[PDB]
Amino acid sequence: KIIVKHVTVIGGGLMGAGIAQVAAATGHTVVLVDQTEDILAKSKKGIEESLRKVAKKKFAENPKAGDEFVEKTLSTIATSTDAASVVHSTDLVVEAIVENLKVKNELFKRLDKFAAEHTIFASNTSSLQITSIANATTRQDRFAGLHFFNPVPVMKLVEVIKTPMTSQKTFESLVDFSKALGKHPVSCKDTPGFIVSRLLVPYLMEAIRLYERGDASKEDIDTAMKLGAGYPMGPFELLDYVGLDTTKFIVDGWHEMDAENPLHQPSPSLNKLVAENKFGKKTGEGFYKYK
Amino acid sequence: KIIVKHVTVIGGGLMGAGIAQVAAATGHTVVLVDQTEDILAKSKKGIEESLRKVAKKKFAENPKAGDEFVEKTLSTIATSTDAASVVHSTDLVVEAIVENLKVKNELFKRLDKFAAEHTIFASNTSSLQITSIANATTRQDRFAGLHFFNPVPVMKLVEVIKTPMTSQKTFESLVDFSKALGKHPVSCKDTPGFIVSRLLVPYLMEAIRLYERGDASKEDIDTAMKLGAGYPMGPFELLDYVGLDTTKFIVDGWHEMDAENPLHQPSPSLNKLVAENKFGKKTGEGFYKYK
Ligand SMILES: CC(=O)CC(=O)SCCNC(=O)CCNC(=O)[C@H](O)C(C)(C)COP(=O)(O)OP(=O)(O)OC[C@H]1O[C@@H](n2cnc3c(N)ncnc32)[C@H](O)[C@@H]1OP(=O)(O)O
Ligand SMILES: CC(=O)CC(=O)SCCNC(=O)CCNC(=O)[C@H](O)C(C)(C)COP(=O)(O)OP(=O)(O)OC[C@H]1O[C@@H](n2cnc3c(N)ncnc32)[C@H](O)[C@@H]1OP(=O)(O)O
Ligand SMILES: NC(=O)c1ccc[n+]([C@@H]2O[C@H](COP(=O)([O-])OP(=O)(O)OC[C@H]3O[C@@H](n4cnc5c(N)ncnc54)[C@H](O)[C@@H]3O)[C@@H](O)[C@H]2O)c1
Ligand SMILES: NC(=O)c1ccc[n+]([C@@H]2O[C@H](COP(=O)([O-])OP(=O)(O)OC[C@H]3O[C@@H](n4cnc5c(N)ncnc54)[C@H](O)[C@@H]3O)[C@@H](O)[C@H]2O)c1
Repeated sequence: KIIVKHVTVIGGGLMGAGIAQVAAATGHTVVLVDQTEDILAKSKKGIEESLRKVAKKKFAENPKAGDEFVEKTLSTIATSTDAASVVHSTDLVVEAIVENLKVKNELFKRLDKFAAEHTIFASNTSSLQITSIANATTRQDRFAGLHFFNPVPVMKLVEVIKTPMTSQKTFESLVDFSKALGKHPVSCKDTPGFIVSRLLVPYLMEAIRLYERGDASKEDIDTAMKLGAGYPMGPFELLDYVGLDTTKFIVDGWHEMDAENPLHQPSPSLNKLVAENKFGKKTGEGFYKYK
Repeated sequence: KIIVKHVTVIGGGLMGAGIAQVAAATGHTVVLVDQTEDILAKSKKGIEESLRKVAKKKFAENPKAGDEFVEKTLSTIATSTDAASVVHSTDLVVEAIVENLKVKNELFKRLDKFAAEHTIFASNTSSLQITSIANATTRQDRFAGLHFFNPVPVMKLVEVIKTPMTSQKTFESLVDFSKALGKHPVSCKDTPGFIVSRLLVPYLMEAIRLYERGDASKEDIDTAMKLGAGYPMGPFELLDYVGLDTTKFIVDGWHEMDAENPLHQPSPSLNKLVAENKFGKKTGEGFYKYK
């Protein structure tokens, strides 16, 4: 029954940075890891811009206590370009790297041999089998799924995924952590896409196909879903927000797992934007352009 | 270009009642039609109850203004059990009856006989091809789709659908009418489900399949979609809200136009609830139980 205090987050992208932010904002020590020192600097800078907003809401009439919160949270976030030299002693490792099974497995097979025994390994994957990633180590009882939602500082949901090997103890800890993070945990079975993604991704593709079919423009499709279904964002806005590259990897993943399923049929327009390095908000341009 | 002023709304259910309510609230002469006098009585009663919730808000600080808004609106709504007696002097007929092609054409074939020459016909259908419905008359140039969203008094979207035969003059009148209702009209191609239904319904079916499979529960699936995607309602809360009968009808229609399509595969759980007459909130029970 380990209490999570020291957290290691691998990947300082859209999800990783946010996870680190929230983890730090709620009094946990965090070590954010990524490829280069430039990347980290960018992630850390992003986490700050995100904290300024969270600032106006918790400390509006208090500018002094405003900076305090921001400085302290950034301070509780250490950075490193070497995972192995950080996970030697950590309470939990939350992986948030490229959506690719092979790459994730290699990373965990490696860290498994460095991290202390009590350490717990968690994948924030959107569409992969926790069991498949977990069986890349010899710590499956301490391996599980811990899925966050973009933007991590806003979305309250966290899907805690147990594999048939995950221990109750591992589970409970991750549950407590989720609540310590001020999030709402929901235990899910280890099925592709879990809940939210299994239902949101297929829907996002369809909206693309409706566009590819020639029946409507992206703008009207977005307007329609927001004013008609009350959705926060149109399906194309959301795609761009989440990242076209990430969406593609998810879909290509499910496609291999079952090519006959017409619901995993990859999109030409999506693949073309990715091949042109237009991943949405990330690169400054996806279906839409951003300044 | 006719200026829609008098509107005959056929169907005093979830949509019709709302369509007549909004039209009334916006200074349009309305006639609400339904099968029996009792049914119309409950409808009118519902619109009144709905009008006050709106009063309590939109006029919270002015009771008189609220009272007058309620009375004045209910006052513009007349009831008749036979639309054929009313259409000869109406500007627009917005049909909002059971989702059934046969039964919709029947109604329109009849009305086409009694309606004034300038009268525009509009179906609020969610899944059927307007061209089909329109071909039961010889008024195709004055026939079109005007799709609203539940609940009508809140949702701002209105899909205005032209068939290849709809006249520009007819289209503009509907757009002007949509705007007069305080809505945001979106011109859509006459294709199954237009925009929103075409994207939303298949998703709702997937949420159902996720459940029948045993992967998760309805409650967690709803929590998951709300907290993770920001949706106003979980899929099951929404199915019950919309009506399981209507939903089932929507899917069966599509399932027959493309039996193999996995998107429109019928649901055992949904069919069984419909058969047991549990259509959702309107019947006091659907996937969930209400008061
Ligand atoms: C295939 C097809 O069939 C096509 C379709 O139409 S698909 C269905 C489309 N509609 C949707 O997807 C529904 C999604 N849900 C929603 O957007 C929202 O939950 C909602 C519009 C129903 C409102 O929910 P809500 O915000 O929680 O309101 P609720 O808490 O229910 O009621 C309180 C407020 O809502 C309003 N309200 C809710 N239902 C209302 C109604 N029937 N009439 C008038 N007002 C209503 C009140 O005026 C009230 O005002 P305040 O905010 O100032 O307090
Ligand atoms: C791929 C997978 O496997 C799983 C995934 O994650 S799927 C994607 C999951 N996420 C969603 O579905 C995205 C849907 N979109 C949303 O829910 C909403 O658009 C949203 C939460 C981003 C808010 O957007 P919005 O409605 O346009 O409002 P916005 O003005 O942008 O923000 C609203 C509030 O949140 C804050 N905010 C938004 N983004 C923020 C961030 N990155 N950090 C901290 N605060 C933020 C704002 O300061 C604002 O606060 P106030 O209202 O008090 O002033
Ligand atoms: N985009 C979303 O909204 C969203 C939400 C939930 C989960 N996910 C999932 O979370 C993961 C994170 O996606 P993301 O949006 O943050 O993508 P991202 O591209 O923004 O972030 C990934 C980060 O991984 C880093 N990285 C790659 N290989 C690495 C390695 N070996 N060691 C350290 N860092 C490495 C990259 O430099 C990058 O900064 C994916 O598996 C995705 O399916 C995405
Ligand atoms: N349920 C929704 O939320 C929703 C949203 C948008 C559009 N729609 C579409 O709008 C239509 C309206 O559905 P609804 O939710 O109001 O259903 P409903 O079951 O609540 O209302 C239907 C009404 O039609 C009446 N009716 C049935 N046959 C009739 C006939 N021959 N002549 C006159 N009246 C008749 C019934 O007495 C009832 O009051 C359907 O075509 C549906 O596809 C439904």
